Amino acid sequence: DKTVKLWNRNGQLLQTLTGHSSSVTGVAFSPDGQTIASASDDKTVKLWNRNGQLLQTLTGHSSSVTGVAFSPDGQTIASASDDKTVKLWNRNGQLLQTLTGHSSSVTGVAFSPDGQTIASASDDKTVKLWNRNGQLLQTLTGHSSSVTGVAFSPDGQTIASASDDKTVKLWNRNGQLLQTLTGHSSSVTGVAFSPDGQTIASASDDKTVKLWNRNGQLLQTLTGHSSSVTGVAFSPDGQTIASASDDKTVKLWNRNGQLLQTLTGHSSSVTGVAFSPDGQTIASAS
Repeated sequence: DKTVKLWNRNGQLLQTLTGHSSSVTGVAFSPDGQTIASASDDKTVKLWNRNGQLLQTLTGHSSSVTGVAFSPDGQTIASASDDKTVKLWNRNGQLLQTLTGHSSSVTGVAFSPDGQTIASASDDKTVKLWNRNGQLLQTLTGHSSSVTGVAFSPDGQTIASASDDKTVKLWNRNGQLLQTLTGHSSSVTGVAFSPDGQTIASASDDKTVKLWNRNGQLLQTLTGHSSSVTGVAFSPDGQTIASASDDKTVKLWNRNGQLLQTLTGHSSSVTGVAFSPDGQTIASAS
């Protein structure tokens, strides 16, 4: 619906961020909690303040931007694009690096917890790992279809990837495949680690979030969305799970799988969700 919405944990809408000229595909909070970054099919990243207003527009990608992330220190923004690149930007919106190496669209991006490695997911079926000088360090091969999302474990030693092959895969930094999470019945659209590292959450077009242990065994299936689930996130305290869906909602769930809230207000599909660092604000992209 071309907006980002900001909500509290009780379901109350706080702000609507208007200005993108096409779909918003992803959202992230800065580590100080004051700035929100959004990615859009209009080929831009926008930076917004939590009071609801646009600060900056980062132009430069030549196709849709599919995801955005902040470094742990807040000083670098990473964006993924169908132009086959990841771009790294400073907080002035100046372009620092373009990471080239993927041979098709880049669908997601994440920073390692130490801020020194970037992971990218691509339709070329790979995850690539990079440093902040744009140098390619490793390619993770094994998915049999497009990779849709990527995340680092809190200790930084395990990478999780989501794929249209219906799996999540877990890897080390040397590119070794460690575990495959098999169980979704359609494409997996996103993956996240709990802050203690002991639960993995995955989102799927099968309309569920699944929760798994670190051996890749299914622990719970969260049912309730009425269309594809497009993203998932854990709150910083680990006590709340957020899911985004083509049913136009975000749902909030406790760790026991109980539905806590549905965030209703977007007028089209929700494509991503994020928690503020204090865990009290949720951002949704649509």
